[PDB]
Amino acid sequence: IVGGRRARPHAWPFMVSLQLRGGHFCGATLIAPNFVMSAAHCVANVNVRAVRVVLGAHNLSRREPTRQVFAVQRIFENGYDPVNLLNDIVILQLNGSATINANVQVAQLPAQGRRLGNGVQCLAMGWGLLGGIASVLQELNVTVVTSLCRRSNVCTLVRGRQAGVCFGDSGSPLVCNGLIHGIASFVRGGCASGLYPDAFAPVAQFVNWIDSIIQ
Ligand SMILES: *[C@@H]1O[C@H](CO[C@@H]2O[C@@H](C)[C@@H](O)[C@@H](O)[C@@H]2O)[C@@H](O[C@@H]2O[C@H](CO)[C@@H](O)[C@H](O)[C@H]2NC(C)=O)[C@H](O)[C@H]1NC(C)=O
Ligand SMILES: Cc1noc(C)c1-c1cc(C(=O)NCc2ccc(S(C)(=O)=O)cc2)c(=O)n(-c2cccc(Cl)c2)c1C
Ligand SMILES: [Cl-]
Ligand SMILES: [Cl-]
Ligand SMILES: [Cl-]
Repeated sequence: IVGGRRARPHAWPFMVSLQLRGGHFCGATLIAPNFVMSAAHCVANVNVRAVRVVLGAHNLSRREPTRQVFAVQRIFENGYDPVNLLNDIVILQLNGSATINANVQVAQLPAQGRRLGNGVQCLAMGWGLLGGIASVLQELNVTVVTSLCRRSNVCTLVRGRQAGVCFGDSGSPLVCNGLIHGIASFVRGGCASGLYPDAFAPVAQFVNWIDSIIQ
């Protein structure tokens, strides 16, 4: 996240770090005790057997006993298209089930088909590049825009300065009005261009599918 701020510790208890031999590579969102959702591009070409799913994290540089760590048992796909960067969503089934507590909570999702208007105020977040990789979870106020955005995405733009998501924020939730409406998918013009909005997989278009998998 470029131009954001440190989150209060454990402010976003559904926020997940996907890791490979102890190194963050993507965000995800806890959507049931034994499932997270992230971007399909996050696990393209990746050794899924090596992926660790880290719940209840705040500062990745620290040892944090609040953390719970799982392996990925299975992935569920929904028509990811890497050429057009469409349907950029995956569900990762965990090899066990999270202990749900203050620091580890399931996210709330929108209704299937909900579409955000121009002007909706959201929070983006993640441990991605700060302009290297963040140690402390970052959050950022953004505004939904339809200009320079396809109908098949939800896009956001920070007004009046250069700020936005960046590499390693891939897969992270966009929270609007308390609900997870986006999964960070792609940037154009480099991170924080101030020109192209950031694009997210539109979670509300995939809710019936998510529901069918997670119960
Ligand atoms: C910057 O964003 C914060 C947080 O955004 C809200 O909460 C997110 C989780 C998500 O649901 C967003 O869509 C929400 O807009 C805003 O914080 C709110 O601030 C008001 C006072 O302005 C306060 O009444 C609320 O309690 C705050 N909500 C939370 C959860 O902290 C803030 O207003 C945004 N600022 C701007 C200028 O956009
Ligand atoms: C690296 C990498 N490896 O696989 C992919 C996909 C990427 C990739 C490609 C891209 C990418 O290709 N971006 C350029 C781009 C140009 C044009 C269009 S389009 C379909 O609107 O004409 C989409 C994306 C990308 O943005 N990102 C990205 C970077 C920062 C944050 C986030 Cl959430 C994503 C990533 C990670
Ligand atoms: Cl790998
Ligand atoms: Cl709607
Ligand atoms: Cl580009």
